[PDB]
Amino acid sequence: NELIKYAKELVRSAGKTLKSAAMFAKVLTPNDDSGRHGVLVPTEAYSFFPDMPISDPSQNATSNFPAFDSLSKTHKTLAYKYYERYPERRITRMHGLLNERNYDPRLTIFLFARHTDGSSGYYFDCANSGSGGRFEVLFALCFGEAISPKAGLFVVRPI
DNA sequence: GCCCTGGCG
DNA sequence: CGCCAGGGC
Repeated sequence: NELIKYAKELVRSAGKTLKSAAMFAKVLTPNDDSGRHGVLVPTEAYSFFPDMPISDPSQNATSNFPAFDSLSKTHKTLAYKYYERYPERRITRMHGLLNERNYDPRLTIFLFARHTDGSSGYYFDCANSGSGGRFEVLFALCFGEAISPKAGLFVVRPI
């Protein structure tokens, strides 16, 4: 299974071994980027991310969460933003690869894994369609070979 | 780098 | 909702 091999490889790159995992993968829309606009989180994907209490829906809120950045192979802190005026939620502080706009389509993959040692954690990977890019291979693993990539398209599902 | 807030169909 | 947009520091 090419998706399971990928997920296991991503966890092992952080020095853990995968017990189980969930994935949220999103083909970005042109407005999305690393954080000036962030990656907009579809409502159906809120439950994939950590609980962020919104104590007052009339006020902005913000949470951090740790995530292993696959491109840099280092642990990072992402920001999970609630902006009340829309209302909507964004991820920001992602890898700067996402800022380059001339190589669409772009993909983000988030993986939440339970580890065999009883720990758990988030993982992030991303890609575009430029020369040497990884969009096609990653899109095929997350979504299959039969469906068309489409800006905004996303999947949330167990591994 | 990441903040925040204007807007649209 | 899903998405477009842009100035501040």
